[PDB]
Amino acid sequence: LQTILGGVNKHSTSIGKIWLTVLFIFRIMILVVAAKEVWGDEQADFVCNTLQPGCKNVCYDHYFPISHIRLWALQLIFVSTPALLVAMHVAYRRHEVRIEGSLWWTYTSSIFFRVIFEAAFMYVFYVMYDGFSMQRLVKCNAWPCPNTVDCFVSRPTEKTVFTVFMIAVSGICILLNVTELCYLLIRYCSGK
Amino acid sequence: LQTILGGVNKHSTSIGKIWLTVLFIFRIMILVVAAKEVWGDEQADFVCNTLQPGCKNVCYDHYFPISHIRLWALQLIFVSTPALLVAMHVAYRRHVRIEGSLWWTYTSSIFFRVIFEAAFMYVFYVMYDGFSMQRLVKCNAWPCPNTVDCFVSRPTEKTVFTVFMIAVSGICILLNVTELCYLLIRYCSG
Amino acid sequence: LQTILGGVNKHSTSIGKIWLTVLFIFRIMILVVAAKEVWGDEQADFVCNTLQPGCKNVCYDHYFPISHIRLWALQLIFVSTPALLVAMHVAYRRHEVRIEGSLWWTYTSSIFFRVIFEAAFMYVFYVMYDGFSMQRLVKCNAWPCPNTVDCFVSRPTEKTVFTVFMIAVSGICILLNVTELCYLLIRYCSGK
Amino acid sequence: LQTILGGVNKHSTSIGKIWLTVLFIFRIMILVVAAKEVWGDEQADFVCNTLQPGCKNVCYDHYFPISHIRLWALQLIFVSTPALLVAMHVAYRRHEKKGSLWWTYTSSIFFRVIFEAAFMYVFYVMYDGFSMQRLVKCNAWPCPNTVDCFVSRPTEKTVFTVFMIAVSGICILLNVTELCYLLIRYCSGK
Amino acid sequence: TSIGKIWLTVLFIFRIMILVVAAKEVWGDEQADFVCNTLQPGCKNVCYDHYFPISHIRLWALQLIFVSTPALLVAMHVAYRRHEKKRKFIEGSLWWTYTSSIFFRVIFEAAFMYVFYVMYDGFSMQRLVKCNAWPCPNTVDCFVSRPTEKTVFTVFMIAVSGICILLNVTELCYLLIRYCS
Amino acid sequence: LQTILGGVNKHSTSIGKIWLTVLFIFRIMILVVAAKEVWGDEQADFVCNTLQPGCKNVCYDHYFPISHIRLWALQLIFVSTPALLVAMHVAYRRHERIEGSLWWTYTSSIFFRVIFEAAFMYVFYVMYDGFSMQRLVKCNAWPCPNTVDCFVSRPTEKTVFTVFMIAVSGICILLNVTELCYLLIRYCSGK
Repeated sequence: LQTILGGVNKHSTSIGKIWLTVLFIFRIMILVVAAKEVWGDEQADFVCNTLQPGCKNVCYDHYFPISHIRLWALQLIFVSTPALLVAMHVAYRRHEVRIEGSLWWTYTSSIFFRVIFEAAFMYVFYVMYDGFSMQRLVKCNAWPCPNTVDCFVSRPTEKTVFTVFMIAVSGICILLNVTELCYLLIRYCSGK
Repeated sequence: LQTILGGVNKHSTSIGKIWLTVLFIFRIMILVVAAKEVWGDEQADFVCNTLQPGCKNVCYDHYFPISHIRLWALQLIFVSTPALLVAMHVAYRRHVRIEGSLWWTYTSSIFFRVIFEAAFMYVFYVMYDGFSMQRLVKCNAWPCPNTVDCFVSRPTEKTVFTVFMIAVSGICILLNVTELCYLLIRYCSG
Repeated sequence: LQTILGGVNKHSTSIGKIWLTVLFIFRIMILVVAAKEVWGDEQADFVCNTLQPGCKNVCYDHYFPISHIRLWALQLIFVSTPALLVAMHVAYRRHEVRIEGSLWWTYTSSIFFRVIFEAAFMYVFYVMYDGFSMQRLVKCNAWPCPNTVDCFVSRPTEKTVFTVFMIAVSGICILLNVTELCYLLIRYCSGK
Repeated sequence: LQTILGGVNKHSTSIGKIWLTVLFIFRIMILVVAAKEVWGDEQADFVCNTLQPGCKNVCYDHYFPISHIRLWALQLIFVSTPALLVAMHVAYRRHEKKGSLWWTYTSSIFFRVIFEAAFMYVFYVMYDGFSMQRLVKCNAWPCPNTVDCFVSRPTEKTVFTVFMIAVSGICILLNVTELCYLLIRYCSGK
Repeated sequence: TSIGKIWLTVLFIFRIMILVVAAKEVWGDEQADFVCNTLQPGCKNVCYDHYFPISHIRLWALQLIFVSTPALLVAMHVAYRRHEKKRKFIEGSLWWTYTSSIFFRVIFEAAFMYVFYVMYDGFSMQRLVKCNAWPCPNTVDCFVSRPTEKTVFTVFMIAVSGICILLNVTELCYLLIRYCS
Repeated sequence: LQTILGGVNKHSTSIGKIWLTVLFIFRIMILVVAAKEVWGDEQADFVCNTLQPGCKNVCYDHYFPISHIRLWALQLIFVSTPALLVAMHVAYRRHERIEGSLWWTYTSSIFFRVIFEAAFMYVFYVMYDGFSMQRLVKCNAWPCPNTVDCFVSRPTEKTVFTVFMIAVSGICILLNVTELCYLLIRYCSGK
């Protein structure tokens, strides 16, 4: 683990070291050591005021098609890949940190992909969960529930706090990446 | 784990680097980090509208003869085996260019991976009549009286991860197929 | 773990190594060895005297918007971040423990940030939980609970003991950090 | 992990290295990462159609005197012991100096065949075959007359049982092959 | 000797191996599925406590810890004497220590083996336990979880423990044969 | 882990290595491999003969204000702290027999270990009125009506492990005290 952090650390620019702390210290550690157990009882303590068998199963599924923690884990995997794909290609090309030559296209594309992956996952969070605040009460009318059934979410306030934290840090990583693009564009295209 | 990956990563060709990345970061990490706890309550939260004792047991067993995550773990072990068999056999002969007797092993090893990957993709489709999980399963196996209604836990999340794994597996098939294109053009056309 | 502790402790001053012992041995170890499993049944054995569905969910959420251990985990991440940020920037300059030059500004700011983070989290603990004692009984009247219902907290006394222990150690870490600022401000501002 | 596997790998014959992969990657991995959790709810989800207290306890105990995964773990420990003994004895033999190897190596292979066959035999006799039934009928005290009990995940347990039995049979053939190679050179080679 | 290191350490690793990867999960549900035919609150708590004052696996864990110490105490005494002599520079004494540690291991192995027999009046676990401790009214029938699997692992641990007694005794008599001769 | 164990093992006196083996193999290993699973169901299997909601919660809290394993975990951290702090203070001077300035720190570290062990042993006695756990506790705290009967989980096993930890701690106190005599007899002879 130290080698992986050190290996990525030694092959990054000035801001590329700041970006690595924001990813490991906050996105990963908070997801692992603080937020994973907040969502542990997400369906166990989902409570619906009904006597209909199977009503709770389909109402929880309707309102949480994918868990927040599963969405964040997918985002972290998608974002860490370009940062390490450029390293694996570097080892291959070297076998056969300033930016020059062919590495310029790979590094710039990797920065571009992370911005796209960041914004896409942030947009999925907003659209799917119609905001970043979790409600105490959800009203569900999917079959087999009769009419509209009241259901109550487990730990809505604590999940809102961690949702705001994850979204805000993701926005910071967006700003740090578009800034790095500006520096590369100034040095290369505006440098001419 | 880091040492094991380093051995496989070093002894690979140009495409084999991309294939190794797709295998570890996607097949393994999603299965371990994100998919494993989705299937945690597959039978605990399986709910059947009945009063018949034992009806839930036979009904869950009918519609899920093997879990999705258990089927994916078997696929990973079978796919990862030819890669490590090549390394073990190569180290034995010592006691990346492809030439000599190692050519027959490498070409065969990739061929097995396509067979294993497509076979497990076929079993997924046949056993689960598609890649989309349903909310409701109807059930008439003994001792369930007539047809009973049963409800699946987290069907939408399970579909999302199923679609992801099938799509990534399809990518791995194409990468292995293109290897046989760059190996037969070197041999048959040369 | 040994390398990370070995890396941080080497690049530290006299008191700054005492501060590392109070952080690792007491804040981290108490949190993960003892305190974490004290809070494991926090909502499972939250008991409310009522027959209203969903009333337990909203009353627990009202009185524990975020768990104590989750608050402490976030505090430890924030407090330890400036120390590691200094280490990462130090390697940046060397590839490009007396305090001199421009390293003075980074070290002094890192100490200042840690005091602010420590006091902020200590302030949030007091405001959110109206003191450092956990009560046996909470009275809750949030919807959909009818009138006011009686709810009972799990292990309030053990949680009070660990809450006092964490606050006291955090206050000690504040005192050590303030002392270090006094030493540095003697050299520079009092020197003039 | 890497060191223990690496140590046993370096001191082995041509076939014996094929035996190492078929033991670790398949016996241990399927047992650890796929099969152990399948048996996790074996008694929790065991359901008996009765109102008699204590009837579920004795019926499960009657039909599962020892769990499949516990039986496989014991077999893996016993099968891997002769290889462990050889390495420990070989290190001691080197220290004493600071033919004989042939006798220990042949005997270790012999014990592995006996241990594999004995455990495979116990699986057959104890569970009257390799297929798990959905319904067991139990009349042990204190169950009144005969009660119906339902097994948890019988189909998934059958799939893994068939898998471990088949891999074990392959191991027996590999050890027999190595046993014949040594016999032909020494006894028939006179 | 050959039995002194190879056989004794392998049997020790075997006992640890059984305890962790096999035995621990067998006892994980000992009180959860302890079932008593009664309606008396607290009756199940005191009946389980009466018949299982300490769990089998917890007793085995104490055995393996106590059996390990005489060897470890020998190493500390041996290493300290060598280093202290080496630093000062900058057999006969060991023999009375080595034979003592072997003697202690026999004593510990037999003492724990005897405790197993007396505490559980045998090595076979029963399906049914009859309990009459307060507050249970009259005698209450209670049912043990997985008694057959627990008997199989008990036999495995006892038999391996008894072999270690014979191996330790064999080495002890071997030294005392030479010492007298 | 071997670095931590090796570090303390290397820098210790003749008796200081005996105290080290009785702390790891017995205090730590038994707390980790045997004791923590004994206390796992301490409140889940705590049973009270009542129909009053919340009565079980306050009765368990009254009679077990802090768990035995949590009290032991705190004691181990406090007892092991001075032994480590010697190394950190020693390594500080090294990169910048007992004699010199080390004599005052080592003697003080021994002194704190005895005080911490005695304080925690005293807390165990005062808080839990002896070292034997009872099967039945009578509780009358609000909201329990009158006095209710509550039954502890695994009281005999907990008593067995409680006796073992107290006995080993008393052995540790004697070992620390005997090292307080070897150091003091040398200076007393000098006086």
